[PDB]
Amino acid sequence: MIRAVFFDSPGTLNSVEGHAKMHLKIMEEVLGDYPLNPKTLLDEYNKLTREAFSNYAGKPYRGLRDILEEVMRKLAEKYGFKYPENFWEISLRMSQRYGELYPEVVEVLKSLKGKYHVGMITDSGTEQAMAFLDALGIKDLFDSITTSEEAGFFKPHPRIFELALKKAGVKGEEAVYVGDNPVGSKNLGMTSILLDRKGEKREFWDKADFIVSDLREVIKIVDELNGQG
Ligand SMILES: *CC(=O)c1ccccc1
Repeated sequence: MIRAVFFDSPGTLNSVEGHAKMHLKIMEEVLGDYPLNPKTLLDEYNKLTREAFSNYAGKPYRGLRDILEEVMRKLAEKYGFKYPENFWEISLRMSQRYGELYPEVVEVLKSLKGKYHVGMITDSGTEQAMAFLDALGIKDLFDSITTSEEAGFFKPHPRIFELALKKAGVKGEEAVYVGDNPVGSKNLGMTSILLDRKGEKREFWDKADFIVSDLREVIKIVDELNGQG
């Protein structure tokens, strides 16, 4: 039976509303008075980060800060502005100010806790993951927190899922994974629930076992899988 529910963090938990304008403001802070359109810088940054994230999926862990600093070094060299030595801190300030959970998250996590193992699985480094959970006040809502840094590899490499299952003491067939962007979990027998809040991730629909738009649907799926629907 299903004894554990794992959440893809931060994707299933943290709102992305307004993030494009937040990232535009980061680029404005990088540039200052430099005569480059911040939207042009943002678009080029997003191209390079897309490339990097595609490259690193399934590969050994590398720190995000190192990756993003490399991207910014390349862009500063390309466009002629001074490399922002504090780019990471500029970005972190933005994420601290505007981090915000989706409105149903806390009650869903509390509804599952104690009845099922409630786990978090993330590609974030461990320090970043813990700081995220603490900033949003939900660290104690998880029974396990499993990172790419601990496993050694980024999703969708199976090691991170194997480690999460071992921490919980459950088999894959006893677990659900709620995912935001599953390029993985099913290699280990886990049941996959894709969270698609806007009904826009059709490239992931067909491999998912279930698709939901709101995490309150997760409870109802787990109940059904356990014969209590
Ligand atoms: C990217 C960005 O500005 C952000 C990310 C997470 C939380 C808040 C803001």
